[PDB]
Amino acid sequence: MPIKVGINGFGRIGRMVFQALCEDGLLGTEIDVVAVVDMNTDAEYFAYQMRYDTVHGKFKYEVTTTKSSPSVAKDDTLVVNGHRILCVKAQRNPADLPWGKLGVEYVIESTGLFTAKAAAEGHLRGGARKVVISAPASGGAKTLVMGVNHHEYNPSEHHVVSNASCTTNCLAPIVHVLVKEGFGVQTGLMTTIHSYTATQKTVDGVSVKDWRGGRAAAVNIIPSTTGAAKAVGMVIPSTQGKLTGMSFRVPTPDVSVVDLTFTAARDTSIQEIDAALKRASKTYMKGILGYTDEELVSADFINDNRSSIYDSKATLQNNLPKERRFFKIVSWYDNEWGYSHRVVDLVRHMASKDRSARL
Amino acid sequence: MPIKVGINGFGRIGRMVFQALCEDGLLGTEIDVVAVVDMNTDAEYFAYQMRYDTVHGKFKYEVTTTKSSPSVAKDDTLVVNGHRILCVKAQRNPADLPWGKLGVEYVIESTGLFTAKAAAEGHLRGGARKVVISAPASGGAKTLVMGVNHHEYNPSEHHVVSNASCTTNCLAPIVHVLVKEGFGVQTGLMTTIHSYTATQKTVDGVSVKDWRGGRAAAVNIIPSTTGAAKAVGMVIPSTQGKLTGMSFRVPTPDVSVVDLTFTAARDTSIQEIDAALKRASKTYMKGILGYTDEELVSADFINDNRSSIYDSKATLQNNLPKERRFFKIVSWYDNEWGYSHRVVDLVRHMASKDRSARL
Amino acid sequence: MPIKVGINGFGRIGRMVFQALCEDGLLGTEIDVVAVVDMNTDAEYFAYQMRYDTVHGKFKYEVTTTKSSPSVAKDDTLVVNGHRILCVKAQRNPADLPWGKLGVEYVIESTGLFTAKAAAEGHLRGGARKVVISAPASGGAKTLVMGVNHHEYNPSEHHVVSNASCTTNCLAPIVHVLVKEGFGVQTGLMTTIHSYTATQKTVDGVSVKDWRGGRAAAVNIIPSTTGAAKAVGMVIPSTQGKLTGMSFRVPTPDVSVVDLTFTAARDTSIQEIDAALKRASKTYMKGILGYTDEELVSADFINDNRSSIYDSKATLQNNLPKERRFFKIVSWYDNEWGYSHRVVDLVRHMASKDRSARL
Amino acid sequence: MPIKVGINGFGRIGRMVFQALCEDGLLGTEIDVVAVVDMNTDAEYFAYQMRYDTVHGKFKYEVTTTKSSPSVAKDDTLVVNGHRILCVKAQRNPADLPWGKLGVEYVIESTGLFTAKAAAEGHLRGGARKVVISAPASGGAKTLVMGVNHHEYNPSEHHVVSNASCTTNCLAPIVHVLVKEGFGVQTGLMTTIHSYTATQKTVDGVSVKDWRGGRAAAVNIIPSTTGAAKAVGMVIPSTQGKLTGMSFRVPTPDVSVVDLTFTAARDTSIQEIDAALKRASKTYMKGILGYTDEELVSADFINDNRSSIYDSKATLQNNLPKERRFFKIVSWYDNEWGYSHRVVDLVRHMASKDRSARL
Ligand SMILES: C=CC(C)(C)c1cc2cc3c(cc2oc1=O)O[C@H](C(C)(C)O)C3
Repeated sequence: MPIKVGINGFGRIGRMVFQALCEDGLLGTEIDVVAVVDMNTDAEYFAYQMRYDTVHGKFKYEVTTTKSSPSVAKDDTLVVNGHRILCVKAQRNPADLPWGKLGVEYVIESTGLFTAKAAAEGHLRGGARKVVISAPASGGAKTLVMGVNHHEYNPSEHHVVSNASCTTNCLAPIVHVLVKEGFGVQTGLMTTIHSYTATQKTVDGVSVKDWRGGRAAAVNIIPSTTGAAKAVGMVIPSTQGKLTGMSFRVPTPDVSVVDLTFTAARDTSIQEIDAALKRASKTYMKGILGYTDEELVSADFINDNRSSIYDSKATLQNNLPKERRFFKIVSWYDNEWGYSHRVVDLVRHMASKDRSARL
Repeated sequence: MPIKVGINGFGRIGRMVFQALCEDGLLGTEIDVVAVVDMNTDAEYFAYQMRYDTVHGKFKYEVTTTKSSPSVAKDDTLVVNGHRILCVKAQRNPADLPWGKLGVEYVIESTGLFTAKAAAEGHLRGGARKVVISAPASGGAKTLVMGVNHHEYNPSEHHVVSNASCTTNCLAPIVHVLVKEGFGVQTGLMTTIHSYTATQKTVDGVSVKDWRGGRAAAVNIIPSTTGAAKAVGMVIPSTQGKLTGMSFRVPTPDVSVVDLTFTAARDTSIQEIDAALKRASKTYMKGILGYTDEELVSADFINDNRSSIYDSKATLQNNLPKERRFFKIVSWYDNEWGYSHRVVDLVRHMASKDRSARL
Repeated sequence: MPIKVGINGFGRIGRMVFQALCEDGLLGTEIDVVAVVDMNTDAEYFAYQMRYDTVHGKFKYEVTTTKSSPSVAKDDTLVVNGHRILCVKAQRNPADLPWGKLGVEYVIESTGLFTAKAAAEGHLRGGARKVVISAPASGGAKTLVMGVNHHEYNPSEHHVVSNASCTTNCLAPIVHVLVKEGFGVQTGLMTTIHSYTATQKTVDGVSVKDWRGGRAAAVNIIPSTTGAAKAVGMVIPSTQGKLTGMSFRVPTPDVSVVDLTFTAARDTSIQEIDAALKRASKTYMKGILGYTDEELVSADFINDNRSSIYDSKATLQNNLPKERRFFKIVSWYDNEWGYSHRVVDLVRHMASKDRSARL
Repeated sequence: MPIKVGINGFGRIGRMVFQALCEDGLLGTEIDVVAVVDMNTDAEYFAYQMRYDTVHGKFKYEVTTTKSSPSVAKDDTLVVNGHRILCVKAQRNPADLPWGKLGVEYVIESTGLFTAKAAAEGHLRGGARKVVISAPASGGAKTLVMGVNHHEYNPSEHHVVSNASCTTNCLAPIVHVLVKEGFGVQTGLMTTIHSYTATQKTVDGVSVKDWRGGRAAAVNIIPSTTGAAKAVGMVIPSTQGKLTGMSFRVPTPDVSVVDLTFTAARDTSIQEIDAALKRASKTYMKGILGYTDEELVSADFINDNRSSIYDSKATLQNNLPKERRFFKIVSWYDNEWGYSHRVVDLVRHMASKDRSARL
């Protein structure tokens, strides 16, 4: 019985994390998804939601439904590639979930409701050993970004952790290479051109806390403040205070792009920065940061499981002739997919390090 | 002048019924809107929502927000073109609204939660006299359709009424003319190509009772069943049981089209049908059934306030040469705008009638 | 002996034919694609275009480029899993094409500029033996639809043929089943809700031969006349003069749907038609007509290779209870994709019939 | 004293220039648009194009057509507010156009074919005295931006001029205030989030000069290099070589946004830049630069006739706290509409100076 995982919340977020783990060949062999929790109990509806994705395509594993015991009123178990996964109804308090009863040690917290560390602590109270929140968190709760600071994970200090946000997983790797290769970042402003999300609205509606955010998403360019760039200060502490940014939400189904403008801490050139991103992508950042030097458009990154894919041609063509300090770096991300794979990545690293803490 | 109306539901259909009421020029004069009820009190947000509409342009009446009470909090009063409108909060049960206090007889029920007649009766119990449900109603409730059967309204029998759906308001006028002109309708199947609405999702979401309906709205053609053709059978009783249809939700912001195929009861031609539609549009259906003989696309009907706009070119060019019974009729509708007007249109109707049943 | 194919026009439909072939593992076994002819000569552009597709995803095979001879400046040769394909420069006169010089016997003509039989006959003067026109043709070219009338191909008479259109290929199989099984078709009118195409415009532009068709495509529902349903009259002679239709162009990037309404020649029921279509898809229309009984939306048909995919839940839910004559049949098609696989299928049919016709 | 205008090209940009002129109430009054020149001469089609606009709504003037003479089969004259506009046939050479004959003094060159100053100088041989190119020009044509350097117009030396691009007209007013008010620009990088335009494709098409630019426009984010920021150097020579930028083409049909990142020449703050922007907009930039402090989205700028509308909240909320040198400025533009009114503003300014010159 390998790593024992539970997913709390089985909306699009939980769903895409599950399929990211099936995609990396982890189901039933490296990770056991014991259960999934949601307010919906219709397993046939979940199976359907898992089989067809308007942007990602067709799930490649068969998904059937069954009954945990012949008593049960209706199917409550999803069967994915042979593996039985139980559906459990959602609780107001995570401390009520039957984590312990189930044998689950790691909880992927994807509901979006238990983003504060002490709210998220409830899962450990219910029997779980570790919680990975699949969004930014508050109340402290180590924020960890794979390929950037994930070695700061300390098995019994960090029980409840944040995998950050999809925008921060795109930008952090770029900033990380800029700092690690010696260019440094004195000041930087980030603009993310963002595909719509599920908190947006088909037609102008009501969004009291974000007035622009409530307007019709598929026919507008909608500005929004965002915390992703300031959040990079948690994972790359030298940048606190030096970086902030904004989003413009645009009418594409998925795939987003970061437009980073920044002043380097030493004289350099867009060419040396471009060679360092490529070198990093092939070595220490492999699987987290890639680059393209082709003429790609957003559709071409769909299903890319890298966190950040540097656009070499867009970057080399639109920077200032012989500039030594003031540069623009363009990098893409499949806002839904790379992040999901990183959630799984973070869960495995933690497990690996946890098991190591017992050796 | 008088006529006291209160809109329950200040969401998108309520503000559009409200703006439909202002554009023409009835706020305060022949109609005085006194209060609006909604789950939010922010009056400042409400004014922002009224002022900017992605599809319909900018409201052309100035709107402000003053206080009404020292001691409660911010504002709660809309001031549109010199008229004060008060925002009250919503309550689980409709018989808590101060309709008598405020002195509102006619209530435009638009929240979507009180479609069952009995719930609509609640406003009666709150001091209001008559009620117009701005959606297809149930529990029994006279379904009136301006231009078709509205003049069936009985001030003594009908207190709670439903103005049907925007789709039924586009279909029933065409069908009315086919029946009234003696073309007859033996059998018919309608297809409505409908812009996406607010019950839809930007990305693949959760939609339990309509699996297709839960899929990503602005990148898909989404088929749906609809009761709008069956509803024509309640309003034009000779078609009862002979009509049905479906919907295809497509990625456009507003404006929909009815694609009606039908078998006439006797021998005709599309040219006689076409003449008869044009002739009624200029007469007995004038203001309700309009037509176009131009090369229009759905953006050309934005803000058209007819209920149904017959496309003569599309109908004449796409029918079988020499056919006598089997016909296709195409008609457009700004699903938002036209209907909004029809609600205010109905409201006046009854005011003109039910006065003269009290007087 | 691999049949030697040449593709005139290496625009979208030519590419998609090529992709369809590689996928079926035919390239270099049953078919040798010797050359693609187009106005552009840039093999590296062709390779870019083949690699990335915004709707169909990344091409899963490796594409590289080479030089036919060292002389040649830029690459003029596409290489796919070792299969070498010469990029030849288009000619205003197809008779100057070097088909004979290349040993090409079958030309797939997909530029849309040689759809007249007499113009496409220029390929034969160039050295080809047979031409398949990948659109509706004129001047008396035999029109063949796979699974419907393709056995009417006659090797000694039919040298330039038409594979009809994508819509004709979705519609025709439905009508064939109806007519073949004895339900029959007395009258019928089709509506296609179609994804926009390359002929359309991004913003309101110029289109003097289709006024509506020049308006902005991704924000409008755009009506258009269409010869698809009438063309069914050429492939299924008994339907001549009984069927016509129209199109509505909607803002989805790919995947379309036929909304057929018809009067059957005998008394039936929707249940009986539904059962026939499913049986036929499983047997004599296998590979041509598929069905679904799932809750699918347009994106779920992307890359479906069938010509027509009958929607059983949409058909069964939106028809008249107990009706015996007047019906609605819903069927999908990936307008691009199913049709390109049929082009390939027609070519193989033709090559087998030609081989049998000589010895 | 009305000036005599001719419009070369009556495609969308020429049409929007003529609509802007009309909207400013100039038609017949200050300006005699004598004729429009295009490959189409069907006056009925131009009437239809002008009457309906998917993005800008219905023309506010009535458009009818007539014939220059009785024989004129197809009408060839457009009539707005009883002003007659002759539709003349486009020529391969501007020098062969009949401007002297017609008495045209100013030609608005909008085809995009004659952006080379010496190609646009053909109009002069045709009988015109001045040419305004409604695009960036090459070959030494003087580039004039209203509100920034338009008083550099020199009647005796500038005969063929450029009104720059819609992007340059949005940026230059912003850089112009920074420089004029003493903040200065040491270096700047601009990103424009632009609406798709008529050069893009509905589906992946052919675009040998811009590989990315040939990809499906309404479902992609499409990077593109751009000359707009560097061109700011021709209008404010002090920024020569200090500015450059890029575009991301997104699937909105109109309205774009400039996201400028720059480093100021001396310490300042985002509050002082904001106050200067706002103050210039009420004074010397009035009508050219506007601002909003409301929660606006792109559709709220449709039909805004400014060149640049500074977004105060999006600017003030998304900069680095206490920053003295490194800032972001956000400004919107209706890319069609603002620029079209600037084309007319530039002709009326040239006419006043040429008028004053002769004295
Ligand atoms: C657009 C105008 C009005 C009358 C407001 C309107 C409302 C409306 C609401 C729903 C719908 C179709 C509709 O069509 C319309 O025309 O399908 C939905 C479900 C509930 C999925 O069946 C809910």
